[PDB]
Amino acid sequence: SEALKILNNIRTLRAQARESTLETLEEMLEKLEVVVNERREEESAAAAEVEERTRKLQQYREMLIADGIDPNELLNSMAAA
Amino acid sequence: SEALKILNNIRTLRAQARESTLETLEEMLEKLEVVVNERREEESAAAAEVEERTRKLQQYREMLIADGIDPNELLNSMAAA
Repeated sequence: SEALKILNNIRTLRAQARESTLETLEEMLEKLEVVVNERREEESAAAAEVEERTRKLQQYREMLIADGIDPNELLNSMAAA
Repeated sequence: SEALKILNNIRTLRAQARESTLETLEEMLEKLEVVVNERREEESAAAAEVEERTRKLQQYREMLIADGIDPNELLNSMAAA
């Protein structure tokens, strides 16, 4: 990328910044800023969606062994019926 | 059976029955009827304890499904960790 290239670098920015009135920058930040969250969303969203799943395993791992249940055999018991 | 095989037929029972005094008879039913409970328990046992095991394979199918879970993969999941 050619744009992002520069928007990662302060001194380079400050420069290309002098170019435009606050009005722009300020407004156009707001813009960036949302995009960001827009991601911070998907990210934090699929975070729960996942971990949550595997937490179930821990508990099942437990509730199976807690009801004594052996792993292998029993899994099939519910895999064929 | 040589023995019991006959005691299946009232007629015939009624028969080798005339022979003894209810005194005894009375008393030997006592005997038997207990013996049957001797079993009644053992049996009434394993059933419960078996319908018990299988019963959770109800609550689990119902929980897997109820937590939107494909058995297949998820079986192996807890198997490795």
